[PDB]
Amino acid sequence: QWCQPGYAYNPVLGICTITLSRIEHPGNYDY
Repeated sequence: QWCQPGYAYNPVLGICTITLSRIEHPGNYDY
């Protein structure tokens, strides 16, 4: 299941969903 940036495959829903990292995680995507 290919997922787009800021999203992550969701084997519980059937598609990709926004990851919590997108919310507030400067360290995750500090760049």
